[PDB]
Amino acid sequence: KQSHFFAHLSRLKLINRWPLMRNVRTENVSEHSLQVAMVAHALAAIKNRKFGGNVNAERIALLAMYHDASAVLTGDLPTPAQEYKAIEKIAQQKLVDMVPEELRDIFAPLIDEHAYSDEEKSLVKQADALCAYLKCLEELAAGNNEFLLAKTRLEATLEARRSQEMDYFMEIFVPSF
Amino acid sequence: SHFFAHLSRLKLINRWPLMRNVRTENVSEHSLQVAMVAHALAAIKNRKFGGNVNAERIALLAMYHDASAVLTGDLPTPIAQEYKAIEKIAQQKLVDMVPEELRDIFAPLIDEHAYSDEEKSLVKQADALCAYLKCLEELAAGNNEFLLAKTRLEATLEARRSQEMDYFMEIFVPSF
Ligand SMILES: Nc1ncnc2c1ncn2[C@H]1C[C@H](O)[C@@H](COP(=O)(O)O)O1
Ligand SMILES: Nc1ncnc2c1ncn2[C@H]1C[C@H](O)[C@@H](COP(=O)(O)O)O1
Ligand SMILES: [Co+2]
Ligand SMILES: [Co+2]
Repeated sequence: KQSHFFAHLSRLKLINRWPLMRNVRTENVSEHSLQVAMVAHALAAIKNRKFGGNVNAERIALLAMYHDASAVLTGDLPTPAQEYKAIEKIAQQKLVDMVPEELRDIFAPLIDEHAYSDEEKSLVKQADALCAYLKCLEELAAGNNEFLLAKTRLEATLEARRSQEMDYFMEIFVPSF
Repeated sequence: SHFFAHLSRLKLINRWPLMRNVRTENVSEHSLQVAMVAHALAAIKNRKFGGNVNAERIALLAMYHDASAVLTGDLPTPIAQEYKAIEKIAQQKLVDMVPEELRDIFAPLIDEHAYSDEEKSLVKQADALCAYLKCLEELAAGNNEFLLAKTRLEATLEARRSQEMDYFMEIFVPSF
């Protein structure tokens, strides 16, 4: 009768990120996911507006809201391979199976990373790395040089995932960090 | 633009200040939760109750519904002009930070002036449910300071009641 779906989702704010490092301020997956949603939405809208995009930006926000949701079952694994992809995908399916059946098909394509189109997938992973970068920028602005190397390698991930909408974002929103 | 700079501060603004909290909730956590609950409410409406709402728009509006808090701090629900007044001021201050070329995209999200009636309703249902869920968490943890607020908000839920909420309450809430 009842679904534990939201009780489990409610746990996201307990799962802390960047564990291998001293954090001036602990970020949890809840804070992370909202920032990714906001950035991923901003990036989609920019693409649409200036760069010929035709992506559903509202949808992209909702995918970003959910992109790390399976952490409530697995915990957070620090980035630094095929097996983790495994558990995570098992974890995402288990979450999906908690949703009442009559709603399953609304939630499955938000939770299950297989469902992301090529362009949705790009935008969300660009937002994710941005947000990870912005974290490094915050920590460093606080004097915390443990995020130094993480900054550098994230600069590599960003250039790999480079786009016009990312360049706009960087030049326009990031320097204030 | 300092806009995204200032949005990243949502995580800094703490809710339920008048009270001891077993766990401190910030606006960033609340907003994600309201967005998730409000999307579900919308999708429940559409799927079970003949709704024709855009649940994704509703999620996006919910993400931004307390965004101006980063300029004002949180403002406890017990004058009501005084808070509604600072509110409009802060929203516009956040709006004027957005690059002009993108302002039309973010302004409606920040200033909330163009919510349909059903969207106002859904997001507010979701905001009160989340406040209620917080009470339930706190009370489970043995925090009796939220007992009063739990009873306040049951009335708030009753007044905003709907078939969607009734579904969510029956299906998702008791697990809390
Ligand atoms: N370079 C580096 N070192 C240590 N931890 C890192 C690094 N980059 C990201 N992360 C962390 C942030 C989260 O704790 C987890 C997954 O990040 P997500 O980006 O959400 O998958 O890995
Ligand atoms: N009954 C009661 N007592 C004390 N504080 C309360 C009460 N109800 C809500 N709140 C608080 C929770 C937030 O800190 C703020 C506005 O949140 P909003 O997003 O507008 O719910 O008001
Ligand atoms: Co992430
Ligand atoms: Co709210």
